[PDB]
Amino acid sequence: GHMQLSHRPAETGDLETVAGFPQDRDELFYCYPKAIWPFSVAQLAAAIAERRGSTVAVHDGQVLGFANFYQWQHGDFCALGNMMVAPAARGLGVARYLIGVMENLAREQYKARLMKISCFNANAAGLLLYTQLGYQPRAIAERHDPDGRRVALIQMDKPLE
Repeated sequence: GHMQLSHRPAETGDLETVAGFPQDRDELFYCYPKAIWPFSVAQLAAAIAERRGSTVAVHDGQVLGFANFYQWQHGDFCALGNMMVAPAARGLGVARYLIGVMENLAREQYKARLMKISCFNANAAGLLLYTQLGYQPRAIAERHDPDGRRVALIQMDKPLE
């Protein structure tokens, strides 16, 4: 970089790339808690079919980020999920960029007034990023990780404009 980011809807040809993004069971859990390790293109595709707005971010010809909505409620809110970033491109602004693109889509396509993001407690980088982007914590929910251990899901939101 400097980063020259663009975006477009995800395509089947991007699946293998994106499914390569989670580097360990923790990372997969944070972005897709219902997935099973190891991740696969079939699991990623099954998410995409269940969700809306699956979008990739591109720089220098490489797909470096992916996101979608897992909830969408017209005139109300969307909730962002599957936020994934290529391991060679962490900390370079890819998630920031894609979250802004997703906010625009939630406003424009769903007339959303609010974006919800939920982030697991262990993901400090995620919690600090969403904080920088104007998200505020609203609640904490209990969830369980694949080892049956109790984790805290921090439920955040942000008004859209």
